[PDB]
Amino acid sequence: LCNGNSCSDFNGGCTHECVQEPFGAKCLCPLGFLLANDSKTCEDIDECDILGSCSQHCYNMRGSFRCSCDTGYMLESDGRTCKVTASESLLLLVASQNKIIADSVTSQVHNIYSLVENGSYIVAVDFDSISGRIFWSDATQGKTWSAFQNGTDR
Ligand SMILES: *[C@@H]1O[C@H](CO)[C@@H](O)[C@H](O)[C@H]1NC(C)=O
Repeated sequence: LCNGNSCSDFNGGCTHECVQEPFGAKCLCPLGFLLANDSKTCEDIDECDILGSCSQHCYNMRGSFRCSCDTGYMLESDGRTCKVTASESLLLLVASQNKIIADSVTSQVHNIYSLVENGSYIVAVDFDSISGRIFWSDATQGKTWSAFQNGTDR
């Protein structure tokens, strides 16, 4: 009808299998392929270009996309997500007006405990992986305090 029906006429000059539609040359494209302006020739979709394709390094492929992970990260079953190889929980330390508030949600516990409470006004927080220590700074005290993750050796 509308189109020249070239799909039926001659594969309709469609890169992918032509799909003769009553209007004419419709053609098609497999997953991960997009029709061009002629809507007959298929292109390659760069899934890596799309944000959130995978948690880590991405490799565009024909109609699909390969992804990698960090040495400390494990690729999930879906192949589009990386998860930490180490089983240790994440200690989401958050400073407070006079204390340090840390959350351990391992095994959906939501362990919210105040690691340090004898503080004037703590602003910055950081940790050392090698020594397993926690560094934080107090504005009013004007000092940089250090302690272990067990809240000791302050
Ligand atoms: C805290 O952890 C460190 C590293 O394991 C250890 O050396 C230190 O003795 C611990 N302190 C307490 C009292 O938990």
